[PDB]
Amino acid sequence: NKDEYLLNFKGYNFQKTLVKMEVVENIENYEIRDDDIFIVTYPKSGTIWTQQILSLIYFEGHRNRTENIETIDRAPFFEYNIHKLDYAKMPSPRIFSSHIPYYLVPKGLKDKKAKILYIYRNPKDVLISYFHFSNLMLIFQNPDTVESFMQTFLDGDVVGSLWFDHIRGWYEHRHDFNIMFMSFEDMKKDLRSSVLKICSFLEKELSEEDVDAVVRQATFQKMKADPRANYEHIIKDELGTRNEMGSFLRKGVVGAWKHYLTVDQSERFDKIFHRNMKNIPLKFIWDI
Ligand SMILES: Nc1ncnc2c1ncn2[C@@H]1O[C@H](COP(=O)(O)O)[C@@H](OP(=O)(O)O)[C@H]1O
Ligand SMILES: Nc1cccc2ccccc12
Repeated sequence: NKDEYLLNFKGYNFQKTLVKMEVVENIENYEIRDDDIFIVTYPKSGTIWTQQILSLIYFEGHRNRTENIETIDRAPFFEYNIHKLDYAKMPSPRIFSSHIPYYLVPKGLKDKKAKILYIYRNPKDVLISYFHFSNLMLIFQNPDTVESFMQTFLDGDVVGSLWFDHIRGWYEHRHDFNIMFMSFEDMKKDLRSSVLKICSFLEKELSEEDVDAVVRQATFQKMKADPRANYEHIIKDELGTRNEMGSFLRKGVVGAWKHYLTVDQSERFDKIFHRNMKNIPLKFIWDI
């Protein structure tokens, strides 16, 4: 029942229907250009939000609305090329999106010239967002309850494997990469400062009004209304939805998990989280 959803490779779970083992086996020797940009996330942590943000920053047609092209074609998923784009002929600087773990990266990323932006989010909101997204999307197995999906999640039996392993392998191996770390919650709290830090790390210059436009079009409620970024057509017509009521930009709030997890589930999660993360000095926000 569960083999047809996950493709395991070196202890990591790819989405089986979207990638083939040929491309996975080819990832190690993939040509990396010295100005490539990689958005690396664990699923449901702000991937397409960051796609939108980087598209607004790097493609002035998208920012000025002279071009009307979906953000997935600006920063396509490195391992999920659902639009069948020839990544080799895409113009530099290429932007890619990916959920792969540190040890599955193309060795060209270890030359530390291509840049990596790692976006993370508190794992309880990640859990609940993944729960709803799996209920909605056909490419994922349909979970029954919150308790059962939490078990499935802490077991790593989802696309992206175990959240703790993902974030740990990326952080505990910072120095193999030219990489920055930023949190969904920080982007939620100060969008403008986060955009500025992204531009600094990517050493991309922007005028002040351009940054105003980036913040304006990357805000949740405005981006949900932007069909170039809200992924509505992609999930309805290409990837397929079980119902037709849910959306990729569901709520986008921090702290919503408190309405789904009982105190017992939360405390068990906290024990696992402390065991896995007590040494990692990343700031974590859990509410508002
Ligand atoms: N501009 C934006 N601003 C704030 N939150 C956003 C956002 N775009 C997406 N989000 C939220 O990012 C989550 C999906 O992230 P990803 O792209 O990694 O799959 C969703 O969380 P929620 O399910 O809590 O709403 C989505 O609502
Ligand atoms: N975040 C994601 C993980 C795996 C597959 C996806 C497909 C489409 C959009 C987003 C995806």
